[PDB]
Amino acid sequence: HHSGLVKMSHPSGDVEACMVQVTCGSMTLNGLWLDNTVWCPRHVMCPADQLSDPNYDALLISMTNHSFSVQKHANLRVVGHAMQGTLLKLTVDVANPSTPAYTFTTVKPGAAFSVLACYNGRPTGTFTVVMRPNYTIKGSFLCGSCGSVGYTKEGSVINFCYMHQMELANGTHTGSAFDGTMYGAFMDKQVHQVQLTDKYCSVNVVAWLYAAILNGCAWFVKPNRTSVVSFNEWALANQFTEFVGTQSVDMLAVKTGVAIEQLLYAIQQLYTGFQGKQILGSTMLEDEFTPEDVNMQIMGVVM
Amino acid sequence: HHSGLVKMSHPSGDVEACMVQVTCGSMTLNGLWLDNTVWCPRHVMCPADQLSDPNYDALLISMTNHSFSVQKHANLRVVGHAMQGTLLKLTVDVANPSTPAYTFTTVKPGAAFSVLACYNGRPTGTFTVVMRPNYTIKGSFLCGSCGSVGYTKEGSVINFCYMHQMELANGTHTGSAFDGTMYGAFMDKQVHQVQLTDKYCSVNVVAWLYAAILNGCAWFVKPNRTSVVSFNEWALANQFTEFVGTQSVDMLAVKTGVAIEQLLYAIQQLYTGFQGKQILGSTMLEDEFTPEDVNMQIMGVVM
Ligand SMILES: *[C@@H](O)[C@H](C[C@@H]1CCNC1=O)NC(=O)[C@H](CC(C)C)NC(=O)OC[C@H]1C[C@@H]1C1CCC(F)(F)CC1
Ligand SMILES: *[C@@H](O)[C@H](C[C@@H]1CCNC1=O)NC(=O)[C@H](CC(C)C)NC(=O)OC[C@H]1C[C@@H]1C1CCC(F)(F)CC1
Repeated sequence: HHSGLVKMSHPSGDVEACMVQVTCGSMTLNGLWLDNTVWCPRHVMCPADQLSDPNYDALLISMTNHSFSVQKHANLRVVGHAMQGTLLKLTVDVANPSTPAYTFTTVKPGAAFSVLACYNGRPTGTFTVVMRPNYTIKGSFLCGSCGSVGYTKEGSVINFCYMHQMELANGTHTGSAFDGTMYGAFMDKQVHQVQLTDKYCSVNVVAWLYAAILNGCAWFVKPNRTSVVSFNEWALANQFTEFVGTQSVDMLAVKTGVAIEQLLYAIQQLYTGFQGKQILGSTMLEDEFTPEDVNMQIMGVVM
Repeated sequence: HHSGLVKMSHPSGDVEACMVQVTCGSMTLNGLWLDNTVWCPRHVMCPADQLSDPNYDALLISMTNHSFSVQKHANLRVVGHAMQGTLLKLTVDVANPSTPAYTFTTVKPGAAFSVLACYNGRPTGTFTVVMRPNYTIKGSFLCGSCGSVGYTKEGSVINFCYMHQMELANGTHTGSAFDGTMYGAFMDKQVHQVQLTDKYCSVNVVAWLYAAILNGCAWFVKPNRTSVVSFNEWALANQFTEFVGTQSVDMLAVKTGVAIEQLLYAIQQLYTGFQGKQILGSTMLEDEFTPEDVNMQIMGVVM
């Protein structure tokens, strides 16, 4: 009756030890301290009368090293400063003694990551989200949360993928990769911005339907099959992502004995209606769990 | 369109530094190391041929101090051992140098807490759950997760409320308070056990309907009111908890200008059907968010 699925985040201790507070006299937000570097959103340089159309190149030239105040909850003297896209790269006199093994990587639509929400450099909560097909996330962020970071963990290595920047008109959120790009077409300017349509993440729905089978729920499984190619043509007219299978999904097909194409056909039928039935206690398709989530939490398999 | 509500856990770093591995030669599970004490489930003493009907008093007498192996990922020499209800209280030679300020407290149905899931003493994930009215939680726990701990945080103080013990036939979970009692009527014996009916947590549904209003969603609000007394009589015949208002809920009534009794009436009407409409993207009543969750994540208010 219970799927055994929860929104599961990584333990956050490693990342908590990397969070600092950064201020410029106007805004206060959070930075990520690794080795001798502190990363933070560049709109820390903005006075609040210019958040709608800043000239960041000019604001940056106007700063010097002691323009930036970096504190831990210590004071970290800034000895170098630079701008990469929508992030600042501050250089500090002290190497973080608790720097974890880490990489920077970009997360793809449908993938889950863990977020450490911070205010004034103080971590206050953790949660997990999936990158939506329109490069937003359905987060929980208030004023002062910018600089909060998202990350995945492979083994002992932390793969930082997100630095929080802003909220959109519809309540969702977006931010930067650590190459300084914003996800999607977004700009770090407090103005109305076009928003791309969101879509169902077809791979994650398939994962969820497998999770239902692994919990004894399979009324929706019929011998009928939709091929991947046919499903993807259907997908395009129904605001579903195109499906791309993975080894993680294949393992789920092996364990249950149910082929991907059976579940692609089931999504097509379920999209038009659950006929009053429930799947894992839901009457709507669920796309916030990944194949890796289902393999890990139900089957006991990382990879 | 997006509620700004996520399942939000506490940052887990403080508790990660307290987790150890405990073994007796049969089972390996997790313990919680605070000052000179290590807490762990008592069925670490069981050989796997006796998990269905152990004699814990006799197993305990049969143990000595070096029967228990406690390791951190160190070795902590056990110098004392005792049993409190369904937990063991091991005394070790070394005080945990990172013991947080803490209390032990019991969590009540409807209240949310954070869980650190651990295997072999290694923290592997964090998530948050509400204690169901039948004293289970809808967790994510596999073999070797016993000893994983649940906790709330008031200020800097960690209020430990849960040590994981077992899974039930229906996929939900339960465990001990740190006074050694199991929640509800449950026993730490691997046998079939009666399960109490679960119910909607009426206070948390009200919280959720307030969260909808705070996000511009209020079609369900009518001038009609159901008094608390009348709602609670209704509650008893419909598998809802009886409603008990709090200051947290009152603040939500103040902010929105919508009285509790309007929402009690709305639950009664919504219970019988959403008439095809959605609330915060859901066609079912939602009871996994507390008034404190809505105050914190949407309104910015702790208390
Ligand atoms: C961190 O500094 C801060 C986090 C935001 C604040 C509230 N929730 C969050 O996630 N970031 C900002 O305040 C940024 C700063 C810019 C220079 C990038 N701005 C916003 O997030 O603005 C809030 C948008 C929802 C407001 C609004 C924007 C104009 C509009 F389009 F017309 C209507 C929507
Ligand atoms: C930690 O040691 C372990 C965590 C469990 C394992 C799987 N998921 C979890 O949360 N705890 C146990 O294995 C306990 C040990 C007892 C001495 C308390 N036992 C169980 O959790 O048993 C699993 C129950 C689901 C099994 C079953 C029980 C008999 C039944 F009722 F007939 C049918 C249901």
